[PDB]
Amino acid sequence: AVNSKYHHSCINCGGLNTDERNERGLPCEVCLPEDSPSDIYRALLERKTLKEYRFYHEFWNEYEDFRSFFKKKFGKDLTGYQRLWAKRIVQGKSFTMVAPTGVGKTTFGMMTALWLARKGKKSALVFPTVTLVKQTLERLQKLADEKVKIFGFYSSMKKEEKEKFEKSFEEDDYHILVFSTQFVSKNREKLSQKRFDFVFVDDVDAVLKASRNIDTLLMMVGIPEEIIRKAFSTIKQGKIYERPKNLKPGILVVSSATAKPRGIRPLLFRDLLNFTVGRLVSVARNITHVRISSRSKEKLVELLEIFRDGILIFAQTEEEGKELYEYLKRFKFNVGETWSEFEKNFEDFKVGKINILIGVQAYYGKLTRGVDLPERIKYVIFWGTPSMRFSLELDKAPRFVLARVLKEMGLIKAQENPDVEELRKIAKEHLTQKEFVEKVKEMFRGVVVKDEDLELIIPDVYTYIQASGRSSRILNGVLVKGVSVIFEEDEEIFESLKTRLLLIAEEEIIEEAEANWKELVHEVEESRRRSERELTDTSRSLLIIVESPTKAETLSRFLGRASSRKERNIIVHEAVTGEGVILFTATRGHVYDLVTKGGIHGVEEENGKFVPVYNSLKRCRDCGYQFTEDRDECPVCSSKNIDDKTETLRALREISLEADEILVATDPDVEGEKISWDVTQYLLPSTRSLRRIEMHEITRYGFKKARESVRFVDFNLVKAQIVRRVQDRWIGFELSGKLQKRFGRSNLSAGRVQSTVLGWIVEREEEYKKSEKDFTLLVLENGVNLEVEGKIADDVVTVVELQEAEEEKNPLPPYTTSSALSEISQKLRLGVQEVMDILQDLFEKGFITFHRTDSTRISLEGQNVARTYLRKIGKEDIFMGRSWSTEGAHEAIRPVKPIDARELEEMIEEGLIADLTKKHLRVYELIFNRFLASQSAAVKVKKQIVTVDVDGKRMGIEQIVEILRDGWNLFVPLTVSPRFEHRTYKIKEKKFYKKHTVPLFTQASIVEEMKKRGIGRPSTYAKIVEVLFRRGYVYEDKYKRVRPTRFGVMVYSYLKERYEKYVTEETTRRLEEIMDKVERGEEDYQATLRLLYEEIKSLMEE
Ligand SMILES: [Zn+2]
Ligand SMILES: [Zn+2]
Repeated sequence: AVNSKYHHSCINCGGLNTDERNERGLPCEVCLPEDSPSDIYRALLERKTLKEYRFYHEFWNEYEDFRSFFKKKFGKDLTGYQRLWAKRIVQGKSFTMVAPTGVGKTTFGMMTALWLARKGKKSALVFPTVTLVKQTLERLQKLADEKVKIFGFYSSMKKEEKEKFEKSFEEDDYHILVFSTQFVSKNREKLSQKRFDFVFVDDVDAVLKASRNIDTLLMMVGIPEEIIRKAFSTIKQGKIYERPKNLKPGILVVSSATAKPRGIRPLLFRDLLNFTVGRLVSVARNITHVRISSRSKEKLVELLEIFRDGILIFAQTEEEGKELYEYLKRFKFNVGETWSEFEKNFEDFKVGKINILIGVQAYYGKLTRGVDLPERIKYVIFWGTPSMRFSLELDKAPRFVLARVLKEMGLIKAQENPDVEELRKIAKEHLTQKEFVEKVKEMFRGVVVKDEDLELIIPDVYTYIQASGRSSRILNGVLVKGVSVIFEEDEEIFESLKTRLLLIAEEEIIEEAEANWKELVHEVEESRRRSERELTDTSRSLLIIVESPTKAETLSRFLGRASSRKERNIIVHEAVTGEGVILFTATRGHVYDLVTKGGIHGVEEENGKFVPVYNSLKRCRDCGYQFTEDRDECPVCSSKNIDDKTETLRALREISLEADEILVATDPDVEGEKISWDVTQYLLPSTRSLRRIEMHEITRYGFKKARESVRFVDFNLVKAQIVRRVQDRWIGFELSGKLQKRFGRSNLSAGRVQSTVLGWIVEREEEYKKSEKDFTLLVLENGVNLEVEGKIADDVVTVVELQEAEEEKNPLPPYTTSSALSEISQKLRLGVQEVMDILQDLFEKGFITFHRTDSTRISLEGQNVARTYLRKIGKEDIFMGRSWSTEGAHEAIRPVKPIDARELEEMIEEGLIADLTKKHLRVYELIFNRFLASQSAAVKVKKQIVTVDVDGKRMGIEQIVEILRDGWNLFVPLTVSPRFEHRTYKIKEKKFYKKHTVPLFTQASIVEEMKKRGIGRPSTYAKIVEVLFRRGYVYEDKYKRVRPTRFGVMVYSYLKERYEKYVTEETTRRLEEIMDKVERGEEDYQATLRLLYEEIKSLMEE
């Protein structure tokens, strides 16, 4: 409802249509001039303009024909997974059945084949075992019509039925063919020549045993052999393959894999049938982790008395597992061991004869491959933390331990490590055995180093997570609860495991006293009882539309990536959640932008109101140029390899049909709200289930609390983005157009704020030059250095006043965008834009809160991030929780996990987390330290105020002399200057120089001045600084000081000469203030466009 135009939005003719009509589902004014038609489909038919709304009307009618067919054959409605699969069947799509076991994947496959048999389409059902072939044929015969022709084949085949199947195979007088997996291998040629409309695979792993079955399956749905080899030639090369546009392949529905999809051949499905064959991911977990500080068998038996059944004890070694087994067998427990008689005691445990099963961490999962038993395992006990250990003896030290020690010492080069035995020679020829251990202790921060036993203990959080997940999974659509108890006595190992679980699984381990056992057991046993009910079905399919690929790639880490569909330009991933299925796809940036030709630089005026016209964005993948106009070739390099957002929008509408509900999860600011509306209004003519999610935190918890505050699109944020965009376009185009006539360069004005900041830099040159005053540095004996005005020839300094007070110095507030850019770029000598890129990187990778923030607010959850870190670090005494601000749409930049940069550094080297460079960790370190200081107690300090006479001038100096109690000292250093006394201090050495009191600008100080003087936004701070560098207006000298170039001075001289009242700071601040009010709904969106046009009208006149 923002009175806009979109150039490819109409759902009927694929052409231009207004924002207002798309929001109401209507096609464009050309297709349907009626504002309120009776039926849109039949209204377009009467006007003889029905073109592509026909596709959606047929899609829904054909889907509901399948739904009626399914409800007539079987007892009841489709499940949430079947609804998604049905809408992909009616579109001819191929996919993996992303769903947990026990949902009815076989039942769907039969109905799909039976439904297509009504239309005359042939299908072929494939099953791993020959028992299932006859079993499926038996169910099919009673579920099929007389006209339906079904023929089977199995190892126990009858003589008369075998020839009937083989004869009808050649005559093509069949509808459904059910045959075994071995059948495909032995009958490779006869199946490849056929073309089936539907292929159902009950078990991929059986089919994927031989690579040649992939070629057979692809040729079974009508993919030519020549295109298969051409696709394999590209995936072997490494890049992705694009299939021919006019290819009509049959449906290939396959089940999820149990084992790993090894090999590069299974990637053929991804490029020809546009779906990924991946194994199911069990990210959906409901576990309460409890830890007991002692490896005591008294509490072990007490826990087993409460649990009573479904316990899976995990010993670390076979020896101590044998010891536990003897103790438990002594207490009349029905306990089974998994080392000698594994099979008998496991199949006893599955039925219910054995209540407690004792396994060994190294080979329980290796033996149990093929049976997960979620209906039996309820409480998982861990006799000791499941950890991998390494010998710290030099002769037995692993390669990764030597890597960090020798790289810190500077002996080994940064590239690939040499032989492990070659690195062992270097360590012996430089380091002693005891020094080798002590270097590990001071560098390896994140693991556990024990000196006496010559052991390096590293908890295996991956193994803990896998063995914990055996107690909680999806049963009958219910994510059942589980309990995981760790009997770890070493606190350092427990703290190491605690932070690794938080990083990977976002789960926490409570202590024995905090756990209420009877409440946990009741939760687990009532959850299993709920699952045992019929429950009917409650699964939905949720689609999350993020804009950044980096965001979607971190969502996949806390959701799973069971499959990946290839949809035009975008990739839509799939995952299994407790609520159903979740899809998530990245938009790859903006979708729409203002055209450059219509009306006033792209904005038209109908009925006196400005209507912005948007055409889809196109990125040239070769030269990077972004353009809006519809072209075949790139306007710069004539390349036809453009990333057209028109296809991205087209894919989103096709996907929107399949999923039940859609949530546009862009960044929680005005920039992300404009993208959210552009997507939302485009999908509204195809789907009414669209809402907005605000993820300030790309995590499980940030995703959860974003959905708790679900809402619709805020048009005030949308209008605010349009006002800023139109101002930059109009001011930029007009001022650049004037500068084009004087200098000849194409793009010379990016807007009003950049010209304001440029004038600051140009006019700072004479401010700094005039401000040169003579100074003299005085070095005092037993005193600090003292800088004072020039020509000091007194040779002595006399103390006149001496005050000693005790302050409690409070810490600095947490980083906002301006604070982060100003301090991090000053400390780590980097441009503000580069710092901004690292900030955006960390936010999208789920390490810090939303970086675009103008508020120091810290949430109660965020305060607990510092408290848990201080409790781990042992300094919980110095925790002073501070909210810092009650106002703010976003809270301050802060680490979302209680993990410091050196701990993150260890995890990256170990391999737990990836994609963080050295500069990522340095920026995160500064963010972590200021945030921890902001939540740390005030440093009780003894201060001194001294009045000192220097050459007859009374100079004041204020200095800290003693720290009475440590606070945020540990995170941000606080220096203590030498104390003064009421004496005469002789001047040791005088240094005469000339220092300018008005300093030159730097990238950090420019950001500081923009915040101070009210111009700029967190979204635009670093961009404004960088554009000046990009267009050659400023440069950085030897000392990293921003100075204006000769070209930049001439350009601003022209601005101050002719158009000063538009560039002046006071007008820029006022308009930035106005646009903030438009975001809050305090100023009128159309009125401020009149305001901008009135100024622009006079800009052309001058
Ligand atoms: Zn139309
Ligand atoms: Zn190009």
